[PDB]
Amino acid sequence: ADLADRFAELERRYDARLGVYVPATGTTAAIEYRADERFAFCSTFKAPLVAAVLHQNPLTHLDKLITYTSDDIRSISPVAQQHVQTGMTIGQLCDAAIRYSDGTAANLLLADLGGPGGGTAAFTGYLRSLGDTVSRLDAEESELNRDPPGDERDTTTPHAIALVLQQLVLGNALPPDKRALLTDWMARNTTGAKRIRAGFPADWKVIDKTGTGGYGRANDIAVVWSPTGVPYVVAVMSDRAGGGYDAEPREALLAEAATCVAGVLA
Repeated sequence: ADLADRFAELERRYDARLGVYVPATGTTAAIEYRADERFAFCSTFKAPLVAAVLHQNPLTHLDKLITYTSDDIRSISPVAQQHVQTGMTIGQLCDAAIRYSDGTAANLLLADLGGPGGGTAAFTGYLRSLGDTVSRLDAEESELNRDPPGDERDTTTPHAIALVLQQLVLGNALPPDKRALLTDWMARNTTGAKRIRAGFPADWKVIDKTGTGGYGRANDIAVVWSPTGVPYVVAVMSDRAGGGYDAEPREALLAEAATCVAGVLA
């Protein structure tokens, strides 16, 4: 059989474009479907963003209090908009940016990295340092990404983001103490239950970071561990460019793609 045929059937059933990459391992072949096509990051960048902040600072930095105002609340910010009067530490911002996909938290972390484009250049440079020549972040988050499909800004590929996540969570891009923080925040994400997690059996561990936007955009990037403790990186991206800027994102597409992947890996 050919797994690519089954992904193609998902595209036709959901009226969508689907991108998948699972890196090869010591025991398995790579899974790749539109893996070198660009898809919007949406909030999936927030996981490597936290890595960038961890990489460039001692862990004492997580205690630094960041203050901000109600006028700094941009895009969907479930945590930050409750803490305007207190502020939030860098560690709390990392937590919110991953686990609640918090936009303001991410924008404050980008500012913490520094420089032109409100930290977006610095973030892209971090990805370049991990061997990613493809991905780019170009703007702070002011809304969920509903920019036209033709705009390359704020895009990655399943292949590129998967290999970034591989190095961050499973490789040696971060020292163990920093790696643990990233892993735990993704492990306790609150936004991903209906995506990759929904396609893997309950005895597999799943850690993830979602993204969702206009033009039917729905993404999930994950690391999964089998019931015997073998890890795999799974990146699934999707959009519906022909359905208009307000095309509905389909979490179920990601869940079914992940089920297809689990069938290969189990």
